Amino acid sequence: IIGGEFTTIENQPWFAAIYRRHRGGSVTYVCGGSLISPCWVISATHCFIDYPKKEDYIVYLGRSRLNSNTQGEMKFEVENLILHKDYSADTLAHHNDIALLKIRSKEGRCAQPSRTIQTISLPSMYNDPQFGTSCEITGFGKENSTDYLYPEQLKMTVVKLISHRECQQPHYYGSEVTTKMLCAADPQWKTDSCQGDSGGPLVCSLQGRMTLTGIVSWGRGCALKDKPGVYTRVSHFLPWIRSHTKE
Ligand SMILES: *[C@@H](O)[C@H](CCCN=C(N)N)NC(=O)[C@H](C)NC(=O)[C@@H](CO)NS(=O)(=O)CCc1ccccc1
Repeated sequence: IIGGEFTTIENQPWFAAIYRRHRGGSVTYVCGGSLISPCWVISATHCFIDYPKKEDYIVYLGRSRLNSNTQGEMKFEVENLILHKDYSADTLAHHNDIALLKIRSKEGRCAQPSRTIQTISLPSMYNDPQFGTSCEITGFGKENSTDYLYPEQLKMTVVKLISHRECQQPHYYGSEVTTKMLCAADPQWKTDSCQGDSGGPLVCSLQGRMTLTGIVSWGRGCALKDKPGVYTRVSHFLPWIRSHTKE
């Protein structure tokens, strides 16, 4: 997160931190995610496409720091890693960048709700907030494009939803952005998500209810003028989500 401010997991209870195990014992951060149900975390396919082995991932819930423990946190293994079959990456655009992770603890249980562990709601069929609406993003990603390390404390920021017409302008993304993607940026171009924030939640208040409207996917640079962040439009994926979460 470029700009914005530090926050705690108490203010973002649906946030999931996803790491990958390496040969030796080293564990690095991969992407963020969101708990949409006790046993399910939703993220982005591009995070796991190069290493589709469910046994290498560790999912954390109730975590505020990158490399230390938080009272109340819970560790989970990945029971099932579901990637979207139509995922593809062009010059800039990442299509169908959505994924589901089924979680289970060592005792074979799913998540137990608490002050630091809650689920986030899904949108209704093709029901998105009006453009120009303020939404929040959360993540452990870069604070500046020049950084190579990630901040130790979780961060958050607020950005405005941009319309498809505007995002499709020549100086923006042109025809590279589709109807299955959402553009969001700061009107002043000071704050934005960046590398390390992928898979995380784009949360908007829709009719008094916090809703998972987007998933951090891509963008040209970070916080560059006329180059908004692009998010996977969750509302256009409800059928795919429901079919893979049954049994
Ligand atoms: C998470 O993996 C990350 C989130 C990007 C968020 N960006 C915003 N502007 N909000 N996504 C990626 O890194 C994806 C996989 N790739 C890209 O975003 C690539 C291709 O679109 N974009 S880039 O312009 O080649 C990223 C590299 C870069 C270049 C210059 C300065 C900063 C970053």
